[PDB]
Amino acid sequence: SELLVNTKSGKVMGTRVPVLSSHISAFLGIPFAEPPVGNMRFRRPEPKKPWSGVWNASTYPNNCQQYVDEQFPGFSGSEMWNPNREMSEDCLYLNIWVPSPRPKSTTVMVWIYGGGFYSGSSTLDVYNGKYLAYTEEVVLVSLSYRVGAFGFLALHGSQEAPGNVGLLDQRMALQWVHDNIQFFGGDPKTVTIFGESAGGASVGMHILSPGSRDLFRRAILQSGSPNCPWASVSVAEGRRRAVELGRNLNCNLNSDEELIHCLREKKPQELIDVEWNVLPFDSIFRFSFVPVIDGEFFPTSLESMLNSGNFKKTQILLGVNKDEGSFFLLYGAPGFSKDSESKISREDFMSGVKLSVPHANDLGLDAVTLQYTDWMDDNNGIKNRDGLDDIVGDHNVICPLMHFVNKYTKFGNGTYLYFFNHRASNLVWPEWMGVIHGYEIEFVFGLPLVKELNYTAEEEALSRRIMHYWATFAKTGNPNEPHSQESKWPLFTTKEQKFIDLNTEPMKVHQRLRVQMCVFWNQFLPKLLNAT
Amino acid sequence: SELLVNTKSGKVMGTRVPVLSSHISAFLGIPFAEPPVGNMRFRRPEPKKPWSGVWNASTYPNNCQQYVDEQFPGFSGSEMWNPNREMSEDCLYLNIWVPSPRPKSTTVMVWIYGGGFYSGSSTLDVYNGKYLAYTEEVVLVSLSYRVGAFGFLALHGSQEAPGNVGLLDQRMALQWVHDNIQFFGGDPKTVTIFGESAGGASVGMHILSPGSRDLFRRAILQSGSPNCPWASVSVAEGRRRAVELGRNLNCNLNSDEELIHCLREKKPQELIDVEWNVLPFDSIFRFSFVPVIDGEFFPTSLESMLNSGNFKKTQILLGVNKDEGSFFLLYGAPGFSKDSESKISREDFMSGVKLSVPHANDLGLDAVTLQYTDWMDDNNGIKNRDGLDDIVGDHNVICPLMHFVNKYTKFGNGTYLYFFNHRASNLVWPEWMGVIHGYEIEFVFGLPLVKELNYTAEEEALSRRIMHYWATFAKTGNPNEPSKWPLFTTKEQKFIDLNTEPMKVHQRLRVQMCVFWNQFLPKLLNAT
Ligand SMILES: *[C@@H]1O[C@H](CO)[C@@H](O)[C@H](O)[C@H]1NC(C)=O
Ligand SMILES: *[C@@H]1O[C@H](CO)[C@@H](O)[C@H](O)[C@H]1NC(C)=O
Ligand SMILES: *[C@@H]1O[C@H](CO)[C@@H](O)[C@H](O)[C@H]1NC(C)=O
Ligand SMILES: *[C@@H]1O[C@H](CO)[C@@H](O)[C@H](O)[C@H]1NC(C)=O
Ligand SMILES: *[C@](C)(O)CCC[N+](C)(C)C
Ligand SMILES: *[C@](C)(O)CCC[N+](C)(C)C
Ligand SMILES: C[C@H](O)CCC[N+](C)(C)C
Ligand SMILES: C[C@H](O)CCC[N+](C)(C)C
Ligand SMILES: [Cl-]
Ligand SMILES: [Cl-]
Ligand SMILES: [Cl-]
Ligand SMILES: [Cl-]
Repeated sequence: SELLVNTKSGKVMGTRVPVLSSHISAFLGIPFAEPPVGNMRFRRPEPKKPWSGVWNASTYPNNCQQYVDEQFPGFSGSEMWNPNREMSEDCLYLNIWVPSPRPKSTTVMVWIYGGGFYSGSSTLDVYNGKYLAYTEEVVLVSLSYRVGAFGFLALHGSQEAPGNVGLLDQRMALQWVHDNIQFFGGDPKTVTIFGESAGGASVGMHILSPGSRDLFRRAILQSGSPNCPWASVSVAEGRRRAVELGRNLNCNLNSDEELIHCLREKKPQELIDVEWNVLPFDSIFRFSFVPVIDGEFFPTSLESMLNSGNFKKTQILLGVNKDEGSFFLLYGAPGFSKDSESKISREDFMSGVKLSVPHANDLGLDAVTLQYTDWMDDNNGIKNRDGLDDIVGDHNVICPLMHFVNKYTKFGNGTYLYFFNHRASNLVWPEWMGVIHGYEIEFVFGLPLVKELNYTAEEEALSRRIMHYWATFAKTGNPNEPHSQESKWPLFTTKEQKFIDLNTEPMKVHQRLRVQMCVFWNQFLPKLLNAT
Repeated sequence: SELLVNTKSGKVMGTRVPVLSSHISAFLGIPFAEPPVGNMRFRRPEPKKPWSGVWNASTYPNNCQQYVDEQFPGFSGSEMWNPNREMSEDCLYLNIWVPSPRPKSTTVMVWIYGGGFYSGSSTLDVYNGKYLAYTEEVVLVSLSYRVGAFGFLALHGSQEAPGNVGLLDQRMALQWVHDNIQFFGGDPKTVTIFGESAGGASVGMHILSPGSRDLFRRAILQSGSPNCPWASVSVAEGRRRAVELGRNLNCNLNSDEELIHCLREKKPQELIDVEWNVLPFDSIFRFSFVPVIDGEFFPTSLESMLNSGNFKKTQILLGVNKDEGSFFLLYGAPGFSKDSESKISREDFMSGVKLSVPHANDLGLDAVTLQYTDWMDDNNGIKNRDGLDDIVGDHNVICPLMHFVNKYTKFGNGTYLYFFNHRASNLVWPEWMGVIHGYEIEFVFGLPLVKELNYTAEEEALSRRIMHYWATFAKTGNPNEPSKWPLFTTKEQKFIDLNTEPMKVHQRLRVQMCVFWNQFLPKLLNAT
């Protein structure tokens, strides 16, 4: 019985799911931790205790409690990222797709959804793992972790709300794959962890954290890295926000114990409703509760760890999308609209930069402005719009990732960098937004392979080669297949710093992805803000 | 006689000179002040006392005492700027070229040579005023003024060496023209002063000085403005440098009188020998003795004066050359040579910027570096060379002039801006230096009009339209006669290229870099 598997915690019963004229096995909603409810809220996850009988694993599980986006009701472009299942604090489950017949000991890929650490689900349609697992014959795992206050509230010192529990939820799911995936036909010695945005930052954090290192073989980071400005906060800022949350709910602030006890008596939706009120300034691409540099999950500052090579040394494949910042400008910056060309006046441009670099002083602001302003034509609405898009994307995603890739490669054993710049022919978002943050995921999971989705033939071929790059990399540590005729994705080296564009046109090799801007963001601006 | 003129100080006998198969009158070496020698060194100029008899004005006068460039002996490119006659402290004279027959109340143009305030002569071949005076039929005057310590040693408080005497010398020459040009066929009410580099900065300073304003009608500034970073120092820096001069010569530094008396006993060449030893940093495009903001010649800071509109309001015609910085990189920056392409390594680039912005801190240097480095190819020697070239030109000439043009236009009565970017065909300097600082002068003075100089027919035509723009402007306030050189406005900020090709109108001359040098950097250095 392919569907009846017995794990270390009890038996589980999957289901036969159809896929591209064929079929595969699916195990949906398998628990890997105890429900972090009641007195468990904010606390480190605990291993799921053994159960008797057969666990029905044929339906998706609940999604964690989170802020839901209602900016555009009925609009698929945004609602495809919202929970598609009932939310509940009892959400620590994982899904698995296994080729049929069951492989013996094949490659395993574990997906970690993104969503700024304040949202995300393992059950979205865009994350349906059946297409990838089937086409590349890999065992695909989809995990989950607590988001928002529930997974990242941090009061350093306390053991009730220590912080980073969401990262620990992820670790426990990987520990489960390590101990049980063999029963599903996967080789636990060859597991690749891959994620996008907050997911990509997570993958990068496991690479740095000593406690996660032995739980996976290789890693793929898509549009996200550990050192991003939004991916973490100090213990001090974490406490400030934690104490600010209590104040917003008239909580007793006399002690961590009383504060935490107060926050535990509250209903999920009560914490969520005030979540954004704890932020330092008016801003965009900034999230209230994220990982904290505690000295535990993270030994020392992320920067010193990268400079000293204190991290798992292996092969990594990572990259970014052409327009990482448009999605966030649309939601929180003046002048942007989904139903318009969004030409930004000079006044709105200024407001946007302030919004994008909230931590900067007046001098740092002038520096940013000058760096992205064409003074021969400053009132050009289009240049001002695209300018802000580049600012937001470079500061928050692209440049932090380049910093990471350059630091990593000095110690790693094989780096591959990509630049995704293909605008899907069926995108429901406006043309000015370009290649949007997160829209490369549908190609990674093979959505283009299904006819009724209406992707072009060239997009299907692109999807097929991207999945092949990902899987092959997962299996061997090299996205290329030896002695093959197709163009080769070259290694990224400290010297030549090569990378390829990922699109429907023949491969192109480039060098130094946005070096000019990243020098500004990674070297110059910090020195400037550090002055006084 | 057409050559014998009676001025308010005495008679002068000129000389009939040949010019382009014709002739004109020339009155060379006319004294406009008393010889500033002996106890008069460092002191304000005093008017030339009347003389009996006829003053022989047939030959050029002596040039003032100055540092002489001996970097390239025999090489015409550098020597054409050196004194072409005996140097002496008694050097306050002027030259005049009058068309023949003597016109009536015609337009007058007064030339003020450049040279960083440490050098220059009115007698240089390239400043021969006969071609311009004849061709455009104007009375051309070229004056002289003390340079170096002799003309700019500043010891605010003292009246034996108060500072700015070189500018005061220029003022006395203009005053002299104001009272005597009429006797030469010139119109004292229609005088245009023009000069290059330090000469351009001087013109700008007269526009700002209350005591100079009534001495001229219009102004032309070529590659220089009063606000350039090298054109002036504070009273404190002036005194510090002055005292360091004494120290270098082992002078009594107990008081100003003692210091001055000591410095007045030294031979001219002794001072000149240690002149460069008083600069505060290792640098380029920086000079020891320059004008000082004393509160007298200059009421308040140049900036506050520019913002409040406290200055002469008239028409101005100013501009710059395409490669203002190459000449100074060649003399003081590592990696540069006259006999090679001069590809600049990365290390030399870094050395260069530090040399170019001596006052900036490390953050400021990184700012300049990032602003001029193409990181997709930083080890490119040609790009590093051109970057340093632009750095020196933008910081010292182009951007300070643009800041001036924008401030002046808000209160002025007409601005005309130009960008000179034509490379002379007979230039003796290497190609990497491009359109060099000061080489537009030869075009302004009509040198291309003489065959023996081997210029191209296209360049001669260029020289003719430049001389006509300059002259027509001087006489009406508009370079165009009734392609038109558009007026520069606060709104459109238009300017024209000046070359052998049909005119082209542009807008915002190097606005990107000048926003960096006029707004960002200043603010950054003040904050850190
Ligand atoms: C498992 O759940 C699915 C979906 O409701 C159902 O079809 C199936 O019969 C269940 N299996 C059992 C017997 O629990
Ligand atoms: C990875 O490590 C192996 C063994 O240490 C070495 O042979 C190989 O060259 C390395 N690969 C890269 C690209 O660093
Ligand atoms: C004026 O001086 C020149 C040069 O010394 C001399 O040739 C000329 O004869 C003098 N003028 C006269 C004729 O007195
Ligand atoms: C110059 O001033 C006159 C008289 O005030 C004025 O009529 C004219 O418009 C001004 N010209 C310019 C270009 O400012
Ligand atoms: C990243 C900040 O985690 C953002 C991911 C957001 N979606 C919309 C692509 C899921
Ligand atoms: C200006 C700094 O006064 C420099 C003038 C240089 N020459 C060589 C053109 C005289
Ligand atoms: C990234 C995102 O759309 C933020 C959610 C909107 N606010 C901050 C207004 C609640
Ligand atoms: C351009 C010029 O001759 C610079 C002056 C050179 N030193 C300092 C050596 C005297
Ligand atoms: Cl970088
Ligand atoms: Cl001749
Ligand atoms: Cl001589
Ligand atoms: Cl105007």
